[PDB]
This record gives sequence, C-alpha cells and structure tokens, in this order.
Amino acid sequence: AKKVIVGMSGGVDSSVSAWLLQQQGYQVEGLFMKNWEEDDGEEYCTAAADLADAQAVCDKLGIELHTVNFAAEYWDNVFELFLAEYKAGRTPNPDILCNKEIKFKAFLEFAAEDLGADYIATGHYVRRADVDGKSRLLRGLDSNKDQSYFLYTLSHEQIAQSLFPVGELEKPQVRKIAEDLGLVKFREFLGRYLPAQPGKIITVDGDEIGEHQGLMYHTLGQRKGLGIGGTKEGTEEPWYVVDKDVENNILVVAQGHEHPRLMSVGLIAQQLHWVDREPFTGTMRCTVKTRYRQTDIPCTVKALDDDRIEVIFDEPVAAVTPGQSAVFYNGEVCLGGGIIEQRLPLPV
RNA sequence: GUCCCCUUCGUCUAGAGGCCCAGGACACCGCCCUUUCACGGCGGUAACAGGGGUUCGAAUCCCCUAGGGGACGC
Repeated sequence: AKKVIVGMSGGVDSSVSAWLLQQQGYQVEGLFMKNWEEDDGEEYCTAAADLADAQAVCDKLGIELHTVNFAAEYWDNVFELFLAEYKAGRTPNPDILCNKEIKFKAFLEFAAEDLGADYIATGHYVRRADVDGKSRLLRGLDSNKDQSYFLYTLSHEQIAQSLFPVGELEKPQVRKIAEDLGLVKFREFLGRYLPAQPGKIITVDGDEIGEHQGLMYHTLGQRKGLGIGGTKEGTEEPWYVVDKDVENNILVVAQGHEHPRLMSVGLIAQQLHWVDREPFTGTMRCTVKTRYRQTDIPCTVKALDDDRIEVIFDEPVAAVTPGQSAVFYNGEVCLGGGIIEQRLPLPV
C-alpha cells in the first residue's frame, strides 16, 4: 500500500502533514533535506535545531526519518540565479526556485529513484485536485493562509506525484492537532556575497537627497532604509522607492504610499509556467498576485506572444516589482504565472 | 562696514513666561505580521546654540558672543 515520502523541516505543517497521511493508511517515511552549507555558527544552531525537531517528531509518529543533501543543486540552480537577478537590479523570489528546483524535483526524483516512493508530500497549505483526467493546484480552505502562490511553477506531472494534505483543513486545526498529538538581517547576508556599489538618491523631481550603499539593498515600494527627514515639502508622509537606475546607480524616491509613480496599470510577465502545461494564447479574465499574501486583483491577461504576457489591471496596483513572480488564479485554481519583466506605469 | 530676522530631538520643526523634566513628522532601534524582498500594525530612544540678566517661575522676556536676509560703499 502506497509509500509516500513527506519532507520534514521539523515544522508543524510538515508534522501534521505526515500524521494525516499515516492516518489515511500510507507507508509514510520522512525526509529531511539540507540545501545550504552553513557559514555562521548561528546557522548551524538552526538546521541542527530543525533536524532535531524533524527527528523528534518522526519518533512520536513512529516513522523513519531520512536525510539528503541538495546543498549543491541549490547553490547552482537557485543561489547562482538568486544573486544574478540582483546584479541586474531586480528583486528575485528565491523560494519559488527552491520549490521548482529542489522540493519538487531534486527531492521528487530522489524519493522515487532511491527512497522508492509512490508519492511525495509536503507541509504546504495547498490543495491538490485531480479533475477531468489531470491534477490541478488549488488554494486550500482559509485563503488568507493559502501558499499556492509559491508553487506556481509546478506542473500537473508534478502535482500528481505530490500529496498536499494540510491544505484540506483550516489552518487553526493544524496548529492544534499538533498539540493534541504532543508534537510541535537580509542586508548583511547579501553583503557576504555582493559588493556595495554606493550611488545617490534622487527624488521624482530629480533632487540630490541621499546615498545608497548599494542598489541591491532596495526594492520598489521599500520605505525603511532611505533615511530622509523632509523639509519645505514632503507633507511629512514617508519616502518610498519608486525606481532604480541600474546603469546610473540612481535610486528614485517619492512620498505617499499612494504616489502616482508607485502605481502601475499592468505588467509584462515572461518565464511563464501554467500548471496544465498548456500554452496560453488569446485573452483571459482572471486575477493576479504580485507578491505573496497580496489580495487578489482582477485583470485581463492578453496573450502577448510566445512566452511574453500582457497583464492589464482593473485598478492601479501598488508596487509592481520587476523580478517578482506573478500568479494567476481562476477561483480556487492556481493557474500558473511568470516573472514580472516590465511594469506598466500610470499614464503620465 | 552702516544695526533687520533666525539658532530647538538624527532630520524638518511646535511652542508663544507656568498646561514643557518640551509636542508632531520623517528617520532610526525593537517587537509583531510573513515559506521571497517588501508593505503594515504596535512601541521606544533622543533637543531647548553660549553666556548674562529680570522673575517664585523662562523654551517662552531683555542683554551682549558665535552662524543665515537689508537699493552707498562709485
């Protein structure tokens, strides 16, 4: 009877994730992946602590806890890139890669080819649904908690092999079952790799106003960091990063979480992925997410072409950041998405 | 060198003799929110240019010592 390997972080949703499967009658063993080779004694004092919790649980459930080291697949397939997008002055979402490259590939392939597994599972608050012959990626009760956003690259081929159980409950349940079952500095880090190339801050009306320490240290919409005190203008409202001039190492800023140069009408996504691996052409009426936990925003998606897509919002949106992922949903169905290449600014 | 006006938390500033062991804002620090970077919510630190005077009381009044505007310097 079906053996499913559930990766454990020593978390809680991975824990209750295993117990659920087990309770469903699966030969379920656990796997603890290690994707980074420590550098800080501060780092070890964490993984260690996860491993421990990882193990500690598996005992309580009575399942075998395995171990793999994808620390290299990681470095190459997601850390290289990760850094490379900051070089272009973009703001990448490293986790979208960690899933696509590791969690649902490295682990996926391993668990089957080695750990001899029928299915793979994980602590994602997401739901799977095989309908009309093909598996789909869904939200999972309590949309305020859905994490489908990070698994937009997956493919039915992958969805089918995976098993997302915790997504069928309301998150409150999870955290609880776990108890009733007696169970469970970014700026600095970047510096350990990227050199600071200090430039100068300028306002929307081009006015010397501050420095950088780097341009990889800011993202559109980012408030904290600048260090500005307003004067004969500013309306006192805080300052927000509105643009980044990579070529000129110029950081443009503005004022008012509602300033017109922080708003956009749409965007252009490329590096697309549609869960049903069916290429998109034409036009569609769906909804999008520019950043995690961001509320759904209705839109009109126009099949620009090939792999390029033209998304048209229904109301100007906040900080659309090129380099961030764009996920489209059709109800409970996560359809797919791509990486935001261009922002479509507000008509001047 | 002819005589008019400013000088406060990091920043821009309120105050207008006691309500000021000085307020707001932006910054910053912390916490929370969070499977990315952010946003946001909460909270917190910190200042009256120097010297005198007058007052029971001065940030608040006057007085000179320092730093920024006033159609002669022909």
